[PDB]
Amino acid sequence: SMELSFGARAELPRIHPVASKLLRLMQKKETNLCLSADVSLARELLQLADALGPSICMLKTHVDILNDFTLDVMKELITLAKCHEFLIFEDRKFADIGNTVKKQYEGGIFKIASWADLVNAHVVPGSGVVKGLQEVGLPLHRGCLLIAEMSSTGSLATGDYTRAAVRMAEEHSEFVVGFISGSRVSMKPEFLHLTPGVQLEAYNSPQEVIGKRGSDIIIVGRGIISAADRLEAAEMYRKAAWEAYLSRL
Amino acid sequence: ELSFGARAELPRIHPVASKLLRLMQKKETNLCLSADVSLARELLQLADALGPSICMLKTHVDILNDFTLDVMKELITLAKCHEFLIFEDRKFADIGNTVKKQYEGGIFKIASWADLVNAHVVPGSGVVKGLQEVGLPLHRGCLLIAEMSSTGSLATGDYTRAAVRMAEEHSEFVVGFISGSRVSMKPEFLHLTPGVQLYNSPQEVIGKRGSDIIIVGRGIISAADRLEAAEMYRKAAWEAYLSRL
Repeated sequence: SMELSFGARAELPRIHPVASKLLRLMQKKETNLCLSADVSLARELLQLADALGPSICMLKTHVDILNDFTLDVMKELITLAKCHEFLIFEDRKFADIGNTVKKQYEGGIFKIASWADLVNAHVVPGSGVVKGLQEVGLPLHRGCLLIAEMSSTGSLATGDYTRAAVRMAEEHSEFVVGFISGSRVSMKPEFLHLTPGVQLEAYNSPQEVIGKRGSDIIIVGRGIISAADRLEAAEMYRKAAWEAYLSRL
Repeated sequence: ELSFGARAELPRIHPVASKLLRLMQKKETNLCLSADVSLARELLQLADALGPSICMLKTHVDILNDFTLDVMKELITLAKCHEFLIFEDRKFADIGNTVKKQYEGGIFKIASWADLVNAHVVPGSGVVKGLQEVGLPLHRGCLLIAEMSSTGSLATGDYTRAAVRMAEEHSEFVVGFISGSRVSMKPEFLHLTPGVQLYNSPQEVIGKRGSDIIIVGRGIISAADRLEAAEMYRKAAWEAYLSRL
């Protein structure tokens, strides 16, 4: 008779465990916010995670720009994720053949699969990209997001491409938990939709993204603003996005 | 139809492409080694032993369990001595400040040692635009992924045409394509073809379908005698090339 809450979706029979965990945290903390940690140093990453952890459901990392990466830094981040209750999403945009991405996900110096709840992939190589990641991620109970649409000028992720991304997700629903897209690309409530939003400040508003287009999670930049202003902004943004979610219910 | 040496002297040739084409002619090689190993020692041994047989060494730095930047500085010394380009097969796909930092910074410092990198076109020209801000001052080049070798690849039809257009629009930085066949008729662009072995034979790829450089991994890397294998592939690819002049 109506739209499903995040909590209701977390109980669906075919829900992915990582999706369910995420949905329950969103419901509990009343947050739709995925914070982008686009920083170059471990101190910046950990301090941002500590300060803004309470306001977010997810922290999006790029470990390959972290100048002083170590696995110990990642362990500290995981502790913050557990203490403040958010998932870690490594925005690596895996985009190679299956045999290569398997090693890039499990191996090298980053050991991404050992700490990242979620990673994402481009679907251009075909389903082998998902298959390779799944080989590593499934035994570790990880999830994956597929990039189905993009807001950038000249994006080729439209039409049949977007439909192909959705088909891939369905073919690998033991591992793929959702999409990064500008709007809903599937009616199946087990899939999460993450969508870019306007950055924090002291068509991309939470009201349009979450309220009108029905995305689940808004991806927000940290803003070029003070820490005091950032903390205040994060809470105002969280409330606005949450209210938008409630309005659609 | 045009020789590599002649293409090296074209007016609109990119300096990196010219450098590559001249060493290809000097060494009679159009072979790119896919150095798919997880240990720094294995990477350097392959580069030393097989450097003389190849025009290019293709790396995945993010698969090395024991990466350090000193490893890549030693790789540069081998590249300079044995005369080959270093191609980091990173398949960049982000845009803006992120892709710039992924190319220049973090632990890998890719732009400091890779002559060539590659980029996807799916996000639009933002990937190339970001990379170019870093790479152009450093006299680097880029390859665009126009087709892929994998089952279910979506890099077909209009996608492939978009890649070619993007290359033409960024010819100050883009020197060619990863593709299964010739996709541009402009001789200033190089074509590199993945998954070559023994349709994926050197003679088909280079001899009939018009690609320039074969990328070979397992056929050399897992061979009982790697140097013998490398020369075998080099000779096959080079003869395929001469066959079409």
